[PDB]
Amino acid sequence: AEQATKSVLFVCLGNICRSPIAEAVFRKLVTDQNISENWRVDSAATSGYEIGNPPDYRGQSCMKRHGIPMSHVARQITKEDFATFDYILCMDESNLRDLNRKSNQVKTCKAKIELLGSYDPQKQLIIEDPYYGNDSDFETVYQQCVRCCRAFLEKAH
Repeated sequence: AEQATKSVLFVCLGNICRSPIAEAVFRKLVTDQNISENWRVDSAATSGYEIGNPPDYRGQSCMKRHGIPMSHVARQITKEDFATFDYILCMDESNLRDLNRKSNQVKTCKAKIELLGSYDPQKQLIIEDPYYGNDSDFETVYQQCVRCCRAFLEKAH
């Protein structure tokens, strides 16, 4: 069989709490759907705050609670990312302003920059930073991501 390979980059401020979860949730969805070979999935940060670090351990526990595998080393977004990805899905409006600012200094911007939450059937538009919160906040990020990723897949390019 054969088909066009699409690519999605999930983005947040530090790439330690939110985006690694979104990436891991999406990655599993496509693997369960038998279409993983058609997708290139990654996640990155708008800042250099946490470069080289594993996901927030609280997010890791949350994921294990749901049996979702998660491995990632934080990295910041690059000028190249705007040319190579079809979709750049971010968590909040601060991420969006930043991405748009960066995208405007790039020669080739192939990516469609959007809020991941714009795909939520329930309209929880923003996926808020759970860093200063606790476990329930991470479970909310997870639930939001499962809802948005499922819906995004139904309409994807």
